[PDB]
Amino acid sequence: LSVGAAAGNATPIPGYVIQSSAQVSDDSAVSKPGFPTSGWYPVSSRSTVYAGLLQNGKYADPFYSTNMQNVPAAQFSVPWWYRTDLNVDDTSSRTYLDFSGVLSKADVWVNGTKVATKDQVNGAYTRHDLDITAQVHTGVNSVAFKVYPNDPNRDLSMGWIDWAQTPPDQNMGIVRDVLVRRSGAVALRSAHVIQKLNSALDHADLTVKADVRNDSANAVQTTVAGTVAGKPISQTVSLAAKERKTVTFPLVGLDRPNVWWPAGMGGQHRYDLDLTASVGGTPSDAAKSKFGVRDVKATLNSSGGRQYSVNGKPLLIRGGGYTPDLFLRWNETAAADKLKYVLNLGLNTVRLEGHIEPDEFFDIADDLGVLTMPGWECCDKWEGQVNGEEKGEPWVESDYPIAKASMFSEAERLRDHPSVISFHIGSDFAPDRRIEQGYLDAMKAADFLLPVIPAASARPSPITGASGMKMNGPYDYVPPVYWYDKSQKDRGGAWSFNSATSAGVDIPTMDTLKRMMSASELDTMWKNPSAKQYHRSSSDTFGNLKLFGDALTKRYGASANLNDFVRKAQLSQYENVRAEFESHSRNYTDSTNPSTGLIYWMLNSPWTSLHWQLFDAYMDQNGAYYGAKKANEPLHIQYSHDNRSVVVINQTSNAVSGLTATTKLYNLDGTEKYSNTKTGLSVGALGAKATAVTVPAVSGLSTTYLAKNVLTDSSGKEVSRNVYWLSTKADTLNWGGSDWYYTPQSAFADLSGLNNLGQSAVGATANSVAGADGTTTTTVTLKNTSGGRLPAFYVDSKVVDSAGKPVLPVEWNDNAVSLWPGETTTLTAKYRTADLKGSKPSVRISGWNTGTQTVPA
Ligand SMILES: N[C@@H]1[C@@H](O)[C@H](O[C@@H]2O[C@H](CO)[C@@H](O)[C@H](O)[C@H]2N)[C@@H](CO)O[C@H]1O
Repeated sequence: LSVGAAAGNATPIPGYVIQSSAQVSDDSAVSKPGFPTSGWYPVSSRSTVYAGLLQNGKYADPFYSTNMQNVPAAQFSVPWWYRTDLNVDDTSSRTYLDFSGVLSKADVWVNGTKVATKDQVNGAYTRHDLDITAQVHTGVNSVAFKVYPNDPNRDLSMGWIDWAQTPPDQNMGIVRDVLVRRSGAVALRSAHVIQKLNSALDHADLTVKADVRNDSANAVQTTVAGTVAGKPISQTVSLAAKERKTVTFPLVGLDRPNVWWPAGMGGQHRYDLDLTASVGGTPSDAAKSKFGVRDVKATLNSSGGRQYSVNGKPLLIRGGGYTPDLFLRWNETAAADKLKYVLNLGLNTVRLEGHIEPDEFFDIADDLGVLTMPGWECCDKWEGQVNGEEKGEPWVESDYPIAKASMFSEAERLRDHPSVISFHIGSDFAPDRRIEQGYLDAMKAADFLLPVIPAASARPSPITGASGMKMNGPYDYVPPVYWYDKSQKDRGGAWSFNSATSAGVDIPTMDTLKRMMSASELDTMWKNPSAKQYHRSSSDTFGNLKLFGDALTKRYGASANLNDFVRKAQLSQYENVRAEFESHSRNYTDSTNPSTGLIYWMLNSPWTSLHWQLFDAYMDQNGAYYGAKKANEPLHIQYSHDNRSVVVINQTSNAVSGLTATTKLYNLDGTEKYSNTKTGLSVGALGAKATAVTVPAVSGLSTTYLAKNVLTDSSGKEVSRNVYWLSTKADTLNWGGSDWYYTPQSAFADLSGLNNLGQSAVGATANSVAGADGTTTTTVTLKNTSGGRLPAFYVDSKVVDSAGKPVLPVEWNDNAVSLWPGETTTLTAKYRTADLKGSKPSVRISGWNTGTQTVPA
């Protein structure tokens, strides 16, 4: 690792060699050039200690079975050393280390000199700008961090609450870049752009602000100059030695701006800011950044619910809680792939309960137009001052400055990313008056002007007041019809802002299960859902799958084997997830106590998991994935579980007309028991609704029966198809036996008729085209080819290689389809050609009642 004396440079350290402090008797030696590093582990940038060890193949894959449990934890109760060499070609310019992402705290050493202590460098989110000119010399230099162990209850850091299992190193390390910075007498820092757009959206007057710091021994004059959005800006100011000033540039108008819009509402353009700070007529430093022209409000409506709007357009928030990799392994591509999945799912937002991702994540979200909901996390140090019996230690005087500094640093990162619609200063508990003032003050200081939400629960903060959100559960199984209830003010019904709720277990696809659990573990899974699974939660509330398994047995029938359990798990996850979203969609436009947002719990998992996920750790797509995708289609037909209303949802930003909504009922022997065609439907923009018909109570329906919704646009084209499997027996709730994380059932619906649905057939043809942009698009055509009256039900197509393994990540236009005899559908799958790994592409088609076939592609 080198540096160029050219003033402006901000090169990240590309790697380190790491080792336990157990191996080091003389702290000061580690940073002296030529210190012997034999037996040290080389790790890439942004590594936890444990991620660093795995990179070196020192332990088995923790995604598989109980591998993570065989890792001795004790070795991570002492500090570890992160160490690298640093070539300096010319110490003409000053040298800085600028960084964050240290868990939990660190000593910083340069060339035998301790330049900062763990007291000065403390907290994952705190930024640090260390002037190390005094210690740097020409040639080979050395920098070493003594990173201290991490405890999320004690440290203003990251913890994993109850999502998965505790990583053995408890995430200790450096999980962001350490930047080596070079500049002259004057350092440029904190350059940003306050932007205020008018309500006609055709003018913005922009305010550029940036700090300059004179780290030389004498007074200087410095000119700060460059462009913002195609406009010259320039300011000259004076500076004493060691002095820092905030330069505020004069206002700049931008007549007709390229407004930034969420996915599906317009472009995702960003403008540039580009400043050079100069001394004696020479660049001393320089900073390039981006920003979006976009307004965002989150106001409380008349029923007391939080309501987002972007560029004056109100939106129902539809998304899921986002989590990074359990050992915080970063990969830019993987981050874009995940955000791209949000758009495949048709969601508009992700929430980050702490674990706030590096800058690139937000760059991508900005470009994709995916909205982000960052904030602090519950259930550990962050709320330890205000959460009573909940895990997390009470604050001491020294916690407050770190807390505030953390807020300032994150606000400083987030402020100019248009995808950000708010920061959450609380999650389960809102902070007290002291801590909230610190948080609000840090925001003002950074010019963070985005909505501030006191909590994701219902608890209000002293100063910002009501949240307009709720966290009543559930997080484990409830019947689909639960989601439709507005009568229980203490429950997770579709009203207000559901900031974190799901129905628990989300069994991943077979291809995934086999990679994550041994045959014996999988055997136990279906036979005894009541037993602990290492790949659910470390929490006792969610250590097992009892609640899911009783429900799955009683509703769909007892399980014969693994395949039976799994295919039943997928229909239940498809059924539940769909209902959860479709209910919130419908109740959006309700006059009184409407639904304002829904954050599914969760969008993804930190590792290979059995719950709280839409996509799994390998990017694979199951029942719950398909269920949300269906529920969130842009032009969509649904059916209400509470009252049989056939509703139509238009998520797009244009009103739409000439819509025909064909709705049919069938028994399990294929006999049509009802039919409706509503023609000339007109549904307005951005999640407006129209009823097509309320299905009447029909007699002679089989115990288990189907519903077939079809929606076509005025040019023909089938735009939405939605198939329900229902029961003349109803799911009912024993509301009185409710606990915080679910509501128990008194009655169960009977969908076991599905066990006996007669065989059908499909009916498949596929071919592929590889683009010059290194993607492949595979086109499959499905047909119900049988001569009966039975549908080809829950047909699932997967791009696979010759090994029959799924090509991932992948994005379908539609999947898990149901076709009545003679009907046809054409599907599109897009994926990177390289993920095929030289193999020829194939498609694996599997139905509930059509068996499995794979056709070439
Ligand atoms: N200890 C619970 C707390 O976990 C819960 O809030 C959410 O719970 C999810 C499931 O436990 C969890 O994954 C998420 O991180 C939490 N924000 C609250 C409120 O429902 O109650 C506490 O008793």
